[PDB]
Amino acid sequence: SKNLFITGKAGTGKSTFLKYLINELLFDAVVLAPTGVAAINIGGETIHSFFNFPINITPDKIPDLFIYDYEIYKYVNTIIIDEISMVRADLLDCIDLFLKRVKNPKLPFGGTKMIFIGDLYQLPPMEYESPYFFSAKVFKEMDMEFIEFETIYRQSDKLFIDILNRIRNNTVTDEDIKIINSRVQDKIDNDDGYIYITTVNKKAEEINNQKLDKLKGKLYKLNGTLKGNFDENSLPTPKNLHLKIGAQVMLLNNAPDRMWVNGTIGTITNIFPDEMIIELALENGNIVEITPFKWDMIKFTYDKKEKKMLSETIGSYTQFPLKLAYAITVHKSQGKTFHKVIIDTSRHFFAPGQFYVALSRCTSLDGIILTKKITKNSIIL
Ligand SMILES: [Mg+2]
Repeated sequence: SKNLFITGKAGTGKSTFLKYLINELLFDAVVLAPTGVAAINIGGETIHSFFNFPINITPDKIPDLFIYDYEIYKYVNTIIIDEISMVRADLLDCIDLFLKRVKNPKLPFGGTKMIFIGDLYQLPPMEYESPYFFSAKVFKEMDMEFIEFETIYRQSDKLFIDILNRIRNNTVTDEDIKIINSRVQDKIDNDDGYIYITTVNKKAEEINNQKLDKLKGKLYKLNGTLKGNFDENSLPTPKNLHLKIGAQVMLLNNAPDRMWVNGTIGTITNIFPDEMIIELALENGNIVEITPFKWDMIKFTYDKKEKKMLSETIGSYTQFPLKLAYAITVHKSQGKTFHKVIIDTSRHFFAPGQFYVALSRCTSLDGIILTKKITKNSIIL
């Protein structure tokens, strides 16, 4: 029974379709994701919580890993892992190794049927050949179906989408190494409307708190409420939300009236905390009214009464779906596009391919700025 890899985009569809899947059709399946935020966005459990993995988990640490509940996995026969590109090679082998301990040890993933959901950009054809998931030892042991389901479109408006797919296979050409330098500015208009892309959370938090500190409006300090058991390492936005008028922010939910999507940029025009309203102006002019938003933290549990897997809500987090959007790391911007992005090379290191993902996060390459030149062998993925 083959497993499945599919290439699906983080739309509202995916999230609710997965709920229908594992509630109305499948009763022996769960939905995992690599980080906490990624897990709450789609209503799943993080891989680490589902397996009670310590934070520094590694394949050799597995044989002697303590197991809280040997029984839950006996009832789990299909595992869906979303945002598969954010899973490390060694982590996927830990999952395989783990399943083999609790489930049938002679088969890959203990015999569990595995479904992987990734992005159009991250795709495949004793020591690891790369940190990316397709370099897991367990890919050797098994065969998969490949569905490029959401391949009928992409996340860029311009015609030279081709350039992204041209440096994919190291075929980045001299003829098209320029224009790629044409975007090398010297940043005369600092910075309005551009989000900086970085590699280190430290320096992204530094640029964010730079811009906020200079804005001369009063400082507002919005406090979200945590109920029950909610991991404070998976807050989509800080519990101490610091904001001012004029702040350049990002939206962290998908509007139901399709007025915005996770990643949309805006500017705060008013803050009214007694009424629990933040007003912001979008890029296309429209002013919106943002009220707080409740995220649910799930833990899968087997209901012995009904003989099906249930998503049991173990906590909640209520805060305004916003965070400072002057800067973000390449990792924390996984499902977002943006329109005005700054990729500084002078600061921030971008190993070729970390640099590619960066480029993969601007609607158009006209809304891009760089610092230094770009050669043909510095794009050798
Ligand atoms: Mg099933």
